[PDB]
Amino acid sequence: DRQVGYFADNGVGNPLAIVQHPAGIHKNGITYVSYQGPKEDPYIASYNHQTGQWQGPFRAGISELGRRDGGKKFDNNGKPTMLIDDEGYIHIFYGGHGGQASNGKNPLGNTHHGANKHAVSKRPYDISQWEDLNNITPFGTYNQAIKMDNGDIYLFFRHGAHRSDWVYQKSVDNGRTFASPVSFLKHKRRTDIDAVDSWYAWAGKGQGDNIIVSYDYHVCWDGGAGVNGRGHTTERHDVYFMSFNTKTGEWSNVEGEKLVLPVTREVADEKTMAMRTGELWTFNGSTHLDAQGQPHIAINAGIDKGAKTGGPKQTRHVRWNGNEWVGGDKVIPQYERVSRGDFMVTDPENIRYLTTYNQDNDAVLSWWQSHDGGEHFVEDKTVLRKDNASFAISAFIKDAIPDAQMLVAEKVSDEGIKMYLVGEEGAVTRSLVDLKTAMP
Ligand SMILES: C[C@@H]1O[C@@H](O)[C@H](O)[C@H](OS(=O)(=O)O)[C@H]1O[C@@H]1O[C@H](C(=O)O)[C@@H](O[C@@H]2O[C@@H](C)[C@H](O[C@@H]3OC(C(=O)O)=C[C@H](O)[C@H]3O)[C@@H](OS(=O)(=O)O)[C@H]2O)[C@H](O)[C@H]1O
Ligand SMILES: [Cl-]
Ligand SMILES: [K+]
Ligand SMILES: [Zn+2]
Repeated sequence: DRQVGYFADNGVGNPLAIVQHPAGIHKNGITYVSYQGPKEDPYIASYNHQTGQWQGPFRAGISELGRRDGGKKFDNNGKPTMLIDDEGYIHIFYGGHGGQASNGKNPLGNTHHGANKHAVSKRPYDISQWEDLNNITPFGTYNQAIKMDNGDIYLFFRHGAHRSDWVYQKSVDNGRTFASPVSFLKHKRRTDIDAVDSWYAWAGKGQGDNIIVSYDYHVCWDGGAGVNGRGHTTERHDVYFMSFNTKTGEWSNVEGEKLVLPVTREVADEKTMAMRTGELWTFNGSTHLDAQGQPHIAINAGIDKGAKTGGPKQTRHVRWNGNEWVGGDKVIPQYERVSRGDFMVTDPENIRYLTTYNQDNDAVLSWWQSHDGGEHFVEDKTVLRKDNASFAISAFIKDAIPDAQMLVAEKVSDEGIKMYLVGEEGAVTRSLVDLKTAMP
Protein backbone atom coordinates (compact mmCIF):
# COMPACT_ATOMS: atom_id res chain seq x y z
CA ASP A 1 0.00 0.00 0.00
CA ARG A 2 0.99 3.64 -0.46
CA GLN A 3 -0.53 7.05 0.08
CA VAL A 4 -1.76 8.92 -2.99
CA GLY A 5 -2.73 12.56 -3.22
CA TYR A 6 -6.25 12.04 -4.59
CA PHE A 7 -9.26 10.66 -2.76
CA ALA A 8 -11.25 9.61 -5.83
CA ASP A 9 -10.61 9.05 -9.50
CA ASN A 10 -14.01 9.15 -11.25
CA GLY A 11 -14.72 12.83 -11.89
CA VAL A 12 -16.13 13.87 -15.29
CA GLY A 13 -16.29 17.08 -17.32
CA ASN A 14 -15.63 19.98 -14.96
CA PRO A 15 -16.17 18.21 -11.62
CA LEU A 16 -16.00 21.41 -9.54
CA ALA A 17 -16.51 25.15 -9.97
CA ILE A 18 -16.50 28.18 -7.71
CA VAL A 19 -20.13 28.98 -8.50
CA GLN A 20 -21.52 25.67 -7.13
CA HIS A 21 -20.65 26.25 -3.50
CA PRO A 22 -20.11 25.03 -0.88
CA ALA A 23 -18.63 22.04 -2.64
CA GLY A 24 -17.34 20.92 0.78
CA ILE A 25 -17.94 21.77 4.44
CA HIS A 26 -15.88 21.14 7.58
CA LYS A 27 -17.67 20.28 10.83
CA ASN A 28 -16.52 18.65 14.09
CA GLY A 29 -13.21 17.45 12.66
CA ILE A 30 -14.70 15.92 9.48
CA THR A 31 -14.33 17.49 6.03
CA TYR A 32 -17.18 16.61 3.69
CA VAL A 33 -16.52 16.97 -0.05
CA SER A 34 -18.68 16.69 -3.14
CA TYR A 35 -18.04 16.71 -6.86
CA GLN A 36 -19.45 15.59 -10.20
CA GLY A 37 -18.84 11.94 -11.10
CA PRO A 38 -19.94 9.49 -13.77
CA LYS A 39 -23.08 10.47 -15.69
CA GLU A 40 -22.78 13.85 -13.93
CA ASP A 41 -24.19 12.31 -10.76
CA PRO A 42 -23.19 13.90 -7.44
CA TYR A 43 -20.62 12.03 -5.36
CA ILE A 44 -19.70 12.72 -1.74
CA ALA A 45 -16.80 11.60 0.48
CA SER A 46 -15.56 12.58 3.94
CA TYR A 47 -12.19 12.78 5.68
CA ASN A 48 -11.88 12.32 9.43
CA HIS A 49 -8.95 14.50 10.47
CA GLN A 50 -8.43 12.79 13.82
CA THR A 51 -8.42 9.18 12.59
CA GLY A 52 -7.02 9.83 9.13
CA GLN A 53 -9.73 7.74 7.49
CA TRP A 54 -11.71 8.50 4.35
CA GLN A 55 -15.30 7.45 3.76
CA GLY A 56 -16.79 7.08 0.29
CA PRO A 57 -17.24 8.43 -2.28
CA PHE A 58 -20.96 7.55 -2.47
CA ARG A 59 -23.43 8.57 -5.16
CA ALA A 60 -26.00 10.94 -3.68
CA GLY A 61 -28.49 11.19 -6.55
CA ILE A 62 -29.27 10.63 -10.22
CA SER A 63 -28.83 13.58 -12.58
CA GLU A 64 -30.78 13.95 -15.79
CA LEU A 65 -27.78 15.75 -17.29
CA GLY A 66 -25.77 12.54 -17.65
CA ARG A 67 -28.54 10.76 -19.52
CA ARG A 68 -29.29 13.20 -22.34
CA ASP A 69 -29.84 12.12 -25.95
CA GLY A 70 -26.96 13.84 -27.72
CA GLY A 71 -25.79 17.40 -27.32
CA LYS A 72 -22.68 18.33 -25.39
CA LYS A 73 -20.88 15.29 -23.97
CA PHE A 74 -20.89 16.77 -20.44
CA ASP A 75 -23.09 19.64 -19.33
CA ASN A 76 -21.49 20.28 -15.88
CA ASN A 77 -23.95 22.98 -14.71
CA GLY A 78 -25.51 20.59 -12.21
CA LYS A 79 -22.40 19.54 -10.27
CA PRO A 80 -23.30 19.39 -6.59
CA THR A 81 -23.72 21.95 -3.80
CA MET A 82 -23.69 20.85 -0.13
CA LEU A 83 -25.28 22.01 3.13
CA ILE A 84 -25.43 20.46 6.62
CA ASP A 85 -28.63 21.34 8.45
CA ASP A 86 -29.07 21.93 12.19
CA GLU A 87 -30.14 18.29 12.68
CA GLY A 88 -27.04 16.98 10.96
CA TYR A 89 -28.63 15.89 7.71
CA ILE A 90 -26.43 16.45 4.67
CA HIS A 91 -28.18 18.09 1.73
CA ILE A 92 -26.96 17.92 -1.87
CA PHE A 93 -28.44 20.22 -4.54
CA TYR A 94 -27.57 19.09 -8.06
CA GLY A 95 -28.59 18.18 -11.58
CA GLY A 96 -30.23 21.38 -12.85
CA HIS A 97 -29.59 23.28 -16.05
CA GLY A 98 -32.90 25.11 -16.06
CA GLY A 99 -35.41 22.26 -16.40
CA GLN A 100 -37.40 21.49 -19.52
CA ALA A 101 -40.98 21.63 -20.79
CA SER A 102 -41.85 18.30 -19.11
CA ASN A 103 -41.50 20.02 -15.70
CA GLY A 104 -44.09 22.73 -16.39
CA LYS A 105 -44.21 26.31 -17.62
CA ASN A 106 -41.35 28.16 -15.99
CA PRO A 107 -42.94 31.39 -14.64
CA LEU A 108 -39.65 33.22 -14.00
CA GLY A 109 -37.50 32.36 -16.99
CA ASN A 110 -36.75 29.99 -19.85
CA THR A 111 -35.62 26.34 -19.80
CA HIS A 112 -32.95 24.13 -21.28
CA HIS A 113 -32.58 20.63 -19.83
CA GLY A 114 -32.16 18.84 -16.53
CA ALA A 115 -34.45 19.31 -13.56
CA ASN A 116 -32.76 20.82 -10.52
CA LYS A 117 -32.77 18.31 -7.65
CA HIS A 118 -32.40 18.00 -3.90
CA ALA A 119 -31.14 14.89 -2.11
CA VAL A 120 -30.72 14.42 1.63
CA SER A 121 -28.85 11.88 3.70
CA LYS A 122 -31.11 9.27 5.28
CA ARG A 123 -29.37 9.69 8.64
CA PRO A 124 -27.50 12.61 10.22
CA TYR A 125 -23.76 12.78 9.48
CA ASP A 126 -23.97 9.60 7.38
CA ILE A 127 -22.97 10.11 3.74
CA SER A 128 -23.64 6.49 2.71
CA GLN A 129 -27.43 6.57 2.02
CA TRP A 130 -29.56 9.17 0.30
CA GLU A 131 -33.17 9.99 -0.47
CA ASP A 132 -34.71 12.36 -2.99
CA LEU A 133 -36.70 15.35 -1.77
CA ASN A 134 -36.93 17.36 -4.98
CA ASN A 135 -38.98 19.98 -3.10
CA ILE A 136 -37.46 22.95 -4.90
CA THR A 137 -38.42 24.19 -8.34
CA PRO A 138 -37.02 22.06 -11.19
CA PHE A 139 -36.20 25.29 -13.07
CA GLY A 140 -32.79 25.91 -11.58
CA THR A 141 -29.12 26.40 -12.40
CA TYR A 142 -26.21 27.31 -10.08
CA ASN A 143 -27.19 26.17 -6.59
CA GLN A 144 -25.66 28.13 -3.74
CA ALA A 145 -26.75 27.04 -0.29
CA ILE A 146 -26.44 29.21 2.83
CA LYS A 147 -27.47 28.39 6.41
CA MET A 148 -27.93 31.23 8.88
CA ASP A 149 -27.17 31.08 12.61
CA ASN A 150 -30.81 30.33 13.43
CA GLY A 151 -30.77 27.31 11.10
CA ASP A 152 -32.75 28.95 8.28
CA ILE A 153 -31.67 27.78 4.81
CA TYR A 154 -31.46 29.98 1.70
CA LEU A 155 -30.92 28.31 -1.67
CA PHE A 156 -29.90 30.85 -4.33
CA PHE A 157 -30.04 29.92 -8.03
CA ARG A 158 -31.05 31.07 -11.49
CA HIS A 159 -34.72 30.13 -12.05
CA GLY A 160 -34.18 28.57 -15.47
CA ALA A 161 -31.64 28.95 -18.29
CA HIS A 162 -30.11 32.25 -19.49
CA ARG A 163 -33.31 34.23 -19.78
CA SER A 164 -34.42 33.94 -16.18
CA ASP A 165 -34.54 35.80 -12.90
CA TRP A 166 -32.19 34.91 -10.09
CA VAL A 167 -34.02 33.88 -6.95
CA TYR A 168 -33.78 32.32 -3.57
CA GLN A 169 -36.01 29.77 -1.86
CA LYS A 170 -36.06 29.82 1.95
CA SER A 171 -36.67 26.92 4.32
CA VAL A 172 -37.20 27.19 8.10
CA ASP A 173 -37.63 23.45 8.68
CA ASN A 174 -34.14 22.14 7.84
CA GLY A 175 -34.74 21.94 4.12
CA ARG A 176 -37.86 19.79 4.26
CA THR A 177 -40.14 22.47 2.78
CA PHE A 178 -39.25 25.61 0.84
CA ALA A 179 -41.25 28.79 0.34
CA SER A 180 -41.87 30.07 -3.18
CA PRO A 181 -38.91 31.69 -5.00
CA VAL A 182 -38.19 35.38 -4.38
CA SER A 183 -36.67 37.19 -7.39
CA PHE A 184 -33.73 39.47 -6.65
CA LEU A 185 -32.35 40.00 -10.19
CA LYS A 186 -34.66 40.66 -13.10
CA HIS A 187 -34.41 39.32 -16.62
CA LYS A 188 -36.28 41.27 -19.27
CA ARG A 189 -36.21 42.66 -22.79
CA ARG A 190 -33.90 45.60 -23.33
CA THR A 191 -35.53 48.69 -24.84
CA ASP A 192 -32.37 49.64 -26.80
CA ILE A 193 -30.92 46.44 -28.34
CA ASP A 194 -32.09 42.98 -29.41
CA ALA A 195 -30.91 41.30 -26.23
CA VAL A 196 -32.30 40.11 -22.89
CA ASP A 197 -30.89 41.18 -19.52
CA SER A 198 -29.21 38.13 -17.94
CA TRP A 199 -27.07 37.61 -14.86
CA TYR A 200 -24.64 35.43 -12.99
CA ALA A 201 -24.49 35.81 -9.19
CA TRP A 202 -22.36 34.42 -6.36
CA ALA A 203 -23.98 34.58 -2.93
CA GLY A 204 -22.19 33.94 0.35
CA LYS A 205 -22.24 34.78 4.03
CA GLY A 206 -21.62 38.34 5.13
CA GLN A 207 -21.54 39.32 8.76
CA GLY A 208 -24.33 39.04 11.29
CA ASP A 209 -27.51 38.01 9.50
CA ASN A 210 -26.38 39.37 6.12
CA ILE A 211 -25.83 37.50 2.85
CA ILE A 212 -23.63 39.22 0.28
CA VAL A 213 -23.97 38.85 -3.50
CA SER A 214 -21.60 39.74 -6.34
CA TYR A 215 -22.69 39.37 -9.94
CA ASP A 216 -21.81 40.12 -13.52
CA TYR A 217 -24.13 40.96 -16.41
CA HIS A 218 -24.75 38.76 -19.46
CA VAL A 219 -25.72 40.48 -22.72
CA CYS A 220 -27.99 37.69 -23.96
CA TRP A 221 -28.15 38.42 -27.69
CA ASP A 222 -30.97 37.18 -29.86
CA GLY A 223 -29.87 34.89 -32.65
CA GLY A 224 -28.50 36.99 -35.51
CA ALA A 225 -28.32 40.18 -33.42
CA GLY A 226 -25.21 42.11 -32.48
CA VAL A 227 -22.25 43.47 -34.37
CA ASN A 228 -22.28 41.89 -37.82
CA GLY A 229 -24.96 39.49 -36.58
CA ARG A 230 -22.56 37.59 -34.32
CA GLY A 231 -25.53 36.12 -32.49
CA HIS A 232 -25.62 34.60 -29.03
CA THR A 233 -22.30 34.29 -27.18
CA THR A 234 -21.25 34.12 -23.53
CA GLU A 235 -20.63 37.92 -23.55
CA ARG A 236 -20.61 39.17 -19.95
CA HIS A 237 -19.39 42.46 -18.50
CA ASP A 238 -18.75 44.35 -15.27
CA VAL A 239 -19.25 43.35 -11.64
CA TYR A 240 -21.86 44.45 -9.07
CA PHE A 241 -22.43 44.02 -5.33
CA MET A 242 -25.37 44.07 -2.93
CA SER A 243 -26.34 42.78 0.49
CA PHE A 244 -29.36 40.89 1.84
CA ASN A 245 -30.39 41.24 5.49
CA THR A 246 -32.09 37.95 6.30
CA LYS A 247 -33.62 39.33 9.50
CA THR A 248 -35.47 42.26 7.90
CA GLY A 249 -35.74 40.88 4.38
CA GLU A 250 -34.30 44.07 2.87
CA TRP A 251 -31.58 44.41 0.24
CA SER A 252 -29.12 47.29 0.05
CA ASN A 253 -26.04 48.46 -1.80
CA VAL A 254 -22.61 48.93 -0.22
CA GLU A 255 -23.68 52.33 1.12
CA GLY A 256 -26.73 50.82 2.81
CA GLU A 257 -29.27 52.31 0.39
CA LYS A 258 -32.26 49.98 0.17
CA LEU A 259 -33.20 48.36 -3.16
CA VAL A 260 -36.62 47.34 -4.46
CA LEU A 261 -36.67 43.74 -5.65
CA PRO A 262 -36.09 42.47 -8.21
CA VAL A 263 -33.12 44.60 -9.13
CA THR A 264 -33.06 45.61 -12.80
CA ARG A 265 -30.01 46.40 -14.90
CA GLU A 266 -30.88 50.09 -14.75
CA VAL A 267 -30.97 50.14 -10.94
CA ALA A 268 -27.85 47.97 -10.77
CA ASP A 269 -25.89 50.35 -13.02
CA GLU A 270 -27.04 53.27 -10.83
CA LYS A 271 -26.72 51.69 -7.37
CA THR A 272 -24.75 48.44 -7.17
CA MET A 273 -22.04 48.65 -9.83
CA ALA A 274 -18.67 47.78 -8.28
CA MET A 275 -16.25 47.85 -11.23
CA ARG A 276 -16.84 48.39 -14.94
CA THR A 277 -14.71 46.19 -17.22
CA GLY A 278 -15.25 48.15 -20.44
CA GLU A 279 -15.03 45.87 -23.44
CA LEU A 280 -13.46 43.06 -21.37
CA TRP A 281 -15.63 39.96 -21.05
CA THR A 282 -16.15 38.67 -17.53
CA PHE A 283 -16.58 35.39 -15.70
CA ASN A 284 -17.79 35.85 -12.16
CA GLY A 285 -15.76 34.91 -9.08
CA SER A 286 -16.74 35.31 -5.41
CA THR A 287 -16.99 37.98 -2.72
CA HIS A 288 -15.97 38.22 0.93
CA LEU A 289 -15.96 40.89 3.60
CA ASP A 290 -12.82 42.12 5.27
CA ALA A 291 -12.53 42.66 9.01
CA GLN A 292 -14.01 46.17 8.72
CA GLY A 293 -17.07 44.77 6.97
CA GLN A 294 -16.00 46.05 3.53
CA PRO A 295 -16.64 43.87 0.49
CA HIS A 296 -13.87 42.40 -1.66
CA ILE A 297 -14.60 40.85 -5.04
CA ALA A 298 -12.82 38.40 -7.33
CA ILE A 299 -13.83 39.03 -10.94
CA ASN A 300 -12.32 37.29 -13.94
CA ALA A 301 -12.06 39.26 -17.16
CA GLY A 302 -10.29 39.03 -20.50
CA ILE A 303 -9.99 40.46 -23.98
CA ASP A 304 -12.61 39.28 -26.48
CA LYS A 305 -10.72 37.49 -29.25
CA GLY A 306 -13.82 36.62 -31.31
CA ALA A 307 -14.47 33.18 -29.81
CA LYS A 308 -17.93 32.16 -28.61
CA THR A 309 -16.55 32.61 -25.07
CA GLY A 310 -14.56 35.72 -26.04
CA GLY A 311 -11.11 34.61 -24.89
CA PRO A 312 -9.03 33.63 -21.84
CA LYS A 313 -9.83 35.50 -18.64
CA GLN A 314 -7.72 36.32 -15.61
CA THR A 315 -8.77 36.88 -12.01
CA ARG A 316 -8.74 40.51 -10.84
CA HIS A 317 -9.30 41.93 -7.34
CA VAL A 318 -11.77 44.74 -6.50
CA ARG A 319 -12.60 46.22 -3.12
CA TRP A 320 -14.66 48.87 -1.36
CA ASN A 321 -12.37 51.17 0.57
CA GLY A 322 -15.18 52.72 2.64
CA ASN A 323 -15.78 55.60 0.20
CA GLU A 324 -15.19 54.20 -3.27
CA TRP A 325 -14.61 51.02 -5.25
CA VAL A 326 -10.91 50.60 -6.12
CA GLY A 327 -8.74 47.97 -7.74
CA GLY A 328 -9.28 45.86 -10.82
CA ASP A 329 -5.65 44.74 -11.07
CA LYS A 330 -4.86 41.17 -12.10
CA VAL A 331 -3.89 38.81 -9.30
CA ILE A 332 -1.13 37.22 -11.41
CA PRO A 333 0.88 40.09 -12.94
CA GLN A 334 1.32 40.15 -16.73
CA TYR A 335 -0.50 36.79 -17.07
CA GLU A 336 -2.71 36.50 -20.17
CA ARG A 337 -4.09 32.94 -20.03
CA VAL A 338 -6.80 31.45 -17.81
CA SER A 339 -6.71 31.93 -14.05
CA ARG A 340 -9.36 31.31 -11.38
CA GLY A 341 -9.19 31.51 -7.61
CA ASP A 342 -10.92 32.16 -4.32
CA PHE A 343 -9.47 34.43 -1.65
CA MET A 344 -9.36 35.13 2.07
CA VAL A 345 -9.15 38.68 3.47
CA THR A 346 -8.44 39.96 6.99
CA ASP A 347 -7.38 43.60 7.25
CA PRO A 348 -8.44 45.47 4.09
CA GLU A 349 -4.78 45.42 2.96
CA ASN A 350 -4.15 41.66 3.45
CA ILE A 351 -5.59 39.38 0.75
CA ARG A 352 -4.53 35.78 -0.10
CA TYR A 353 -5.75 33.92 -3.20
CA LEU A 354 -5.43 30.22 -3.75
CA THR A 355 -5.44 30.39 -7.52
CA THR A 356 -4.98 28.05 -10.42
CA TYR A 357 -3.24 28.93 -13.66
CA ASN A 358 -1.29 27.20 -16.41
CA GLN A 359 2.43 27.32 -17.03
CA ASP A 360 2.96 25.83 -20.47
CA ASN A 361 0.80 22.67 -20.41
CA ASP A 362 1.04 22.24 -16.64
CA ALA A 363 -1.56 23.05 -14.02
CA VAL A 364 -0.51 25.08 -10.97
CA LEU A 365 -2.43 25.78 -7.75
CA SER A 366 -0.62 28.26 -5.56
CA TRP A 367 -1.09 30.94 -2.92
CA TRP A 368 -0.79 34.61 -3.93
CA GLN A 369 -0.43 37.26 -1.22
CA SER A 370 -1.09 41.00 -1.25
CA HIS A 371 -0.31 43.42 1.57
CA ASP A 372 -1.40 46.52 -0.36
CA GLY A 373 -5.11 45.82 -0.72
CA GLY A 374 -4.90 43.92 -3.99
CA GLU A 375 -2.77 46.15 -6.22
CA HIS A 376 0.15 43.69 -6.14
CA PHE A 377 0.23 39.97 -5.40
CA VAL A 378 3.34 37.85 -4.87
CA GLU A 379 3.32 34.07 -5.33
CA ASP A 380 4.08 32.01 -2.21
CA LYS A 381 3.86 28.22 -1.86
CA THR A 382 2.52 25.87 -4.49
CA VAL A 383 -0.10 23.48 -3.10
CA LEU A 384 -0.54 21.21 -6.13
CA ARG A 385 1.04 21.02 -9.57
CA LYS A 386 0.35 18.50 -12.35
CA ASP A 387 1.99 18.21 -15.78
CA ASN A 388 -0.23 17.90 -18.85
CA ALA A 389 -3.41 18.95 -17.05
CA SER A 390 -5.65 21.82 -16.03
CA PHE A 391 -7.41 22.31 -12.68
CA ALA A 392 -11.07 22.85 -11.92
CA ILE A 393 -11.44 24.22 -8.38
CA SER A 394 -14.08 24.73 -5.70
CA ALA A 395 -14.60 27.81 -3.61
CA PHE A 396 -12.91 27.60 -0.21
CA ILE A 397 -14.51 24.93 1.96
CA LYS A 398 -17.04 26.22 4.47
CA ASP A 399 -15.42 26.61 7.92
CA ALA A 400 -12.21 25.19 6.45
CA ILE A 401 -9.31 24.24 8.72
CA PRO A 402 -5.73 24.77 7.43
CA ASP A 403 -5.32 21.15 6.31
CA ALA A 404 -8.43 21.12 4.05
CA GLN A 405 -9.29 24.35 2.26
CA MET A 406 -10.14 23.66 -1.38
CA LEU A 407 -11.14 20.84 -3.73
CA VAL A 408 -9.27 20.37 -7.01
CA ALA A 409 -9.96 18.27 -10.09
CA GLU A 410 -7.05 17.25 -12.31
CA LYS A 411 -8.60 17.55 -15.79
CA VAL A 412 -6.67 15.37 -18.24
CA SER A 413 -9.43 13.88 -20.31
CA ASP A 414 -13.09 14.41 -19.51
CA GLU A 415 -13.52 11.15 -17.55
CA GLY A 416 -11.58 9.37 -14.81
CA ILE A 417 -10.66 12.71 -13.26
CA LYS A 418 -8.62 12.58 -10.06
CA MET A 419 -10.04 14.56 -7.13
CA TYR A 420 -7.86 16.25 -4.49
CA LEU A 421 -8.52 17.90 -1.13
CA VAL A 422 -5.73 20.42 -0.51
CA GLY A 423 -4.68 22.53 2.47
CA GLU A 424 -2.02 25.12 3.29
CA GLU A 425 0.80 22.86 2.10
CA GLY A 426 -0.61 20.13 -0.14
CA ALA A 427 -2.97 17.23 -0.61
CA VAL A 428 -4.78 15.25 2.06
CA THR A 429 -3.57 11.82 1.06
CA ARG A 430 -5.55 8.57 0.92
CA SER A 431 -4.44 4.94 1.11
CA LEU A 432 -4.46 3.49 -2.40
CA VAL A 433 -5.74 0.13 -1.15
CA ASP A 434 -8.55 1.99 0.63
CA LEU A 435 -9.40 4.05 -2.46
CA LYS A 436 -9.53 1.06 -4.79
CA THR A 437 -11.77 -0.77 -2.33
CA ALA A 438 -14.14 2.21 -2.09
CA MET A 439 -14.37 3.14 -5.78
CA PRO A 440 -17.10 3.86 -6.77
C1 LIG B 1 -28.32 27.13 -21.19
C2 LIG B 1 -27.87 27.72 -22.52
O1 LIG B 1 -28.75 27.20 -23.53
C3 LIG B 1 -28.54 27.75 -24.84
O2 LIG B 1 -28.82 29.15 -24.85
C4 LIG B 1 -27.09 27.52 -25.25
O3 LIG B 1 -26.85 26.12 -25.43
C5 LIG B 1 -26.14 28.08 -24.21
O4 LIG B 1 -24.79 27.94 -24.65
S1 LIG B 1 -24.00 29.21 -25.01
O5 LIG B 1 -24.52 29.82 -26.26
O6 LIG B 1 -22.57 28.85 -25.20
O7 LIG B 1 -24.08 30.21 -23.91
C6 LIG B 1 -26.41 27.42 -22.86
O8 LIG B 1 -25.52 27.95 -21.87
C7 LIG B 1 -24.46 27.08 -21.43
O9 LIG B 1 -24.64 26.79 -20.02
C8 LIG B 1 -24.35 27.86 -19.18
C9 LIG B 1 -25.61 28.72 -18.81
O10 LIG B 1 -25.48 29.88 -18.41
O11 LIG B 1 -26.74 28.21 -18.89
C10 LIG B 1 -23.07 28.56 -19.44
O12 LIG B 1 -21.98 27.93 -18.75
C11 LIG B 1 -21.17 28.72 -17.88
O13 LIG B 1 -20.18 29.37 -18.67
C12 LIG B 1 -19.33 28.52 -19.45
C13 LIG B 1 -18.32 29.40 -20.21
C14 LIG B 1 -18.60 27.48 -18.63
O14 LIG B 1 -18.01 26.56 -19.57
C15 LIG B 1 -16.70 26.14 -19.15
O15 LIG B 1 -15.76 27.19 -19.41
C16 LIG B 1 -15.40 27.38 -20.81
C17 LIG B 1 -14.65 28.58 -21.16
O16 LIG B 1 -14.41 29.43 -20.28
O17 LIG B 1 -14.24 28.72 -22.34
C18 LIG B 1 -15.69 26.48 -21.75
C19 LIG B 1 -16.41 25.19 -21.43
O18 LIG B 1 -17.76 25.32 -21.89
C20 LIG B 1 -16.33 24.88 -19.94
O19 LIG B 1 -15.02 24.43 -19.57
C21 LIG B 1 -19.59 26.75 -17.71
O20 LIG B 1 -18.89 25.97 -16.77
S2 LIG B 1 -19.23 24.46 -16.53
O21 LIG B 1 -18.53 24.06 -15.29
O22 LIG B 1 -18.85 23.73 -17.75
O23 LIG B 1 -20.67 24.37 -16.30
C22 LIG B 1 -20.51 27.72 -16.94
O24 LIG B 1 -19.77 28.42 -15.97
C23 LIG B 1 -22.95 28.91 -20.88
O25 LIG B 1 -23.79 30.00 -21.27
C24 LIG B 1 -23.09 27.72 -21.77
O26 LIG B 1 -22.06 26.75 -21.57
CL1 LIG C 1 -11.33 32.12 -19.41
K1 LIG D 1 -14.70 28.53 -11.47
ZN1 LIG E 1 -27.46 34.13 -23.24
